Parts: sequence; C-alpha cells; structure tokens
Amino acid sequence: PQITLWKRPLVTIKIGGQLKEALLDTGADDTVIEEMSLPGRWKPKMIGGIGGFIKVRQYDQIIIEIAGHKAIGTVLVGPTPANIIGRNLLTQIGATLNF
Amino acid sequence: PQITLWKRPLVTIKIGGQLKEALLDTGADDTVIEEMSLPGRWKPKMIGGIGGFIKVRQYDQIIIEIAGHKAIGTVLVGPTPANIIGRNLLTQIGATLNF
Ligand SMILES: CC(C)(C)NC(=O)[C@@H]1CN(Cc2cccnc2)CCN1C[C@@H](O)C[C@@H](Cc1ccccc1)C(=O)N[C@H]1c2ccccc2C[C@H]1O
Ligand SMILES: [Cl-]
Ligand SMILES: [Cl-]
Repeated sequence: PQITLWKRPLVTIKIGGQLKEALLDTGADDTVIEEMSLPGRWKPKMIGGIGGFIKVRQYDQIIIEIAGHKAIGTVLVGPTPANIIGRNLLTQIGATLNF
Repeated sequence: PQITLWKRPLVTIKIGGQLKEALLDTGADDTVIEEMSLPGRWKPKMIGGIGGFIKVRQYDQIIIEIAGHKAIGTVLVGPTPANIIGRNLLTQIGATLNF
C-alpha cells in the first residue's frame, strides 16, 4: 500500500502467534516489541531512544508478518512505549519513503 | 526521491541559513533539532520516546528546507540525540511510505 503520514503509520503484525499493532518507523534501526515470549536463545542489548537507553532481550531469526508481508529478522523485546517496526524489517517488506 | 531503508534515511536540511543532517523519521510525531538559535518566542513541550521524555523549546512557523523541499512549520529544539524530521514536516513535503 501507500501510507500517508497524517497520523501514526500503524499496522497489524503477527509475531509469536500473536496479533499486535506496531508503528512503521524509518527512524528506528531495530524492531522493538513490548514484553512477550519468543522462541530460542536471546542475549541482552541496550538501545537508545530520544529519552535515553532501555535494556531489551535480543532474539534472532524471528518470523514476522507485517501488514500481510512476511519477513525474518532480529526482534528486540522489552519495556518499549510503542511496538516499533524498524529498518531491519522494513527493508524486507520492500518499504520505501517517497516524496 | 524514493528512499530505501538499508541505511539510515539521512538528508540535508537548511534552517537559519545553515545546512544540517537530519533523519527522516516516520515514527516521530514532531521535528526536533539539536541546540541552535531560532527567532521569536517559544513554548514548552515534552516529547517522549524510548528511554523517557525530554524537555524542548517549541518554535512555530519556522522556515526549513528538507532535501531541497521547502516547508514552514513547527520545530522543537533541545537535547535530542539526533536531528529528526517527523511527521509534521514529512506531510508538508508530501512524503509517504510505500510497499
Ligand atoms: C530502536 C529504537 C526504537 C530505540 N530507536 C529509536 O528510538 C530511535 C532513536 N534515535 C536517536 C538515537 C538515540 C540514541 C542512540 N542512537 C540514536 C532517534 C530516532 N528514534 C526512532 C523514533 O522513531 C522512535 C519513536 C518511538 C515512539 C513512537 C511513539 C510513541 C513513543 C515512542 C520516537 O521516539 N518517537 C517520538 C518522537 C521523536 C521525535 C520528536 C517527537 C517525538 C514523540 C514520539 O513520536
Ligand atoms: Cl535483522
Ligand atoms: Cl530494495
């Protein structure tokens, strides 16, 4: 689709067998989701936002469906104020910024 | 342009007669720039992201060019970790997300 920016660009995602709403975020290097369970090994990571850093769990090779489009990549899980789809997964669904 | 997301979507902006680098950020509601002088009066604002909130100065109706596209709108100034062009100005320059 073509998504305008009048409002936050929120879409439905399927991750870990769950449906969530998430923000398509070209400013985010990484994908960060609120607390949930994910399969496999993880390792801790610190990620920095406009108000400083938070600690998250990094899970690799996680399959996600983003507004109907499948991808695989790293997903960070922690106390984020918003579910965020970052560039690591936006590239995979073919998302571009156009003007 | 059509900007892919394999790297950060950084562009040159011009504000106050000076060129700066800034991030085109669909996850940002507002536009925030590192400390600089702007004309007129300012209003208080708090903006929240990962990590928490920061206090910024809100300046309205500021002339800014974004990748050569002219805009006039609200620019926040404060201790942001990065110059960010948010949706208030991305809409002015006609930007969309497409996949
Ligand atoms: C991976 C992670 C998510 C941690 N990245 C970021 O937070 C990066 C940080 N960098 C910088 C960085 C920081 C540290 C280290 N390297 C890089 C600058 C750009 N942000 C991306 C932003 O788009 C993130 C959003 C998240 C959010 C959306 C809605 C509600 C809460 C949080 C963000 O912070 N947006 C906020 C925002 C942003 C600007 C102006 C106003 C507002 C309000 C709000 O929309
Ligand atoms: Cl990845
Ligand atoms: Cl591509």
